[PDB]
Amino acid sequence: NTPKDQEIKKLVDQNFKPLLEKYDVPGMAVGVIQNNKKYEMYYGLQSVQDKKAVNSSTIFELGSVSKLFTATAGGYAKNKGKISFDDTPGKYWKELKNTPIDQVNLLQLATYTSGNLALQFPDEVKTDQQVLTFFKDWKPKNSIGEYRQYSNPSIGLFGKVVALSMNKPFDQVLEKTIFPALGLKHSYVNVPKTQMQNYAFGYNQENQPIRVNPGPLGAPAYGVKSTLPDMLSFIHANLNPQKYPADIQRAINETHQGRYQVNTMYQALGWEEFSYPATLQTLLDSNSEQIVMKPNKVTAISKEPSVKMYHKTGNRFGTYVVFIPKENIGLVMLTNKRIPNEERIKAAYAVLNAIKK
Repeated sequence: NTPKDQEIKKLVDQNFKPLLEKYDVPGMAVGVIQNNKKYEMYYGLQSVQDKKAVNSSTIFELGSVSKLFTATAGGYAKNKGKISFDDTPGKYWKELKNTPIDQVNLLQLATYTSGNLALQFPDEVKTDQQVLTFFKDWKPKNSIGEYRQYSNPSIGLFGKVVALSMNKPFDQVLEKTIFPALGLKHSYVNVPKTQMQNYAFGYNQENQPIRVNPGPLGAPAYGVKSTLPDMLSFIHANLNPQKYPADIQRAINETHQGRYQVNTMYQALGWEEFSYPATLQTLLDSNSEQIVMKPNKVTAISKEPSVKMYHKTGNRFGTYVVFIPKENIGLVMLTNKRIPNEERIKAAYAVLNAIKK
């Protein structure tokens, strides 16, 4: 292969490969896209029990990186006039009309500022019916819009609303509208029978294979599955939205707009945004316990940074994606085992700082 193929292989071998042994991770796929050329590295096993090696067809669970697709769907719906971000959920989910949650707008749900939604639903909320009841019974706490608390229920409700506004279930929004618009071929909410042989098992902390369908409203928060080639295409779309038809181009661009600031992090739709270059500490701070687990006061912005970069981490979901528009480069890491977020961020930082222009 080319000098570039070899260079990138060396950097990934040096920075990502050692994580497999360190965290006993069965399988990993790492991809780089630079100047619209894709570079794919595969390690280890898609399935331990089957001795099936990870390859370009291997479908991984994206975990929280799923939220980037929910964000894109929301951007799509907004730019087709199907929703306004100033709307409230009861406009679409009619059973929520004239309940307190109908005082929170869609942008606030998408960006985690309702003021009273935690990382997960309560343990007892297990079914679709129960999720609706939960939202009807909800009451505010922190001033709406003022505090960010990273939240699966919050973006789940956003996703449900987006689906309602497009008159189809969320899985169909992604599988029939958004994935095809992005040119993705093996990305799914529900992996079909024909692709099960390619679907990596996830592995818990005891090295046992786990496979569940998402909980109620779970799909918009953590329910997407994809391959490394598809994820590199998704990064390409984020790096070059102008090359795509207007409806999806406008959707992608919508996800890049910072909506508020928490210290050095700007919250966009799905994506976290930073002034570029971001220090390693800035990137690490974005995924600290303080930021991920606790409420933090937001500050309004009048402007985004002049030069930007974006990332998202995907807890058995070892996923990470990052891109830098100015350098026309991005990186994707997929694994089927938990790896601390800080290790993902550090490895990607080393690679992106070292790759030749």
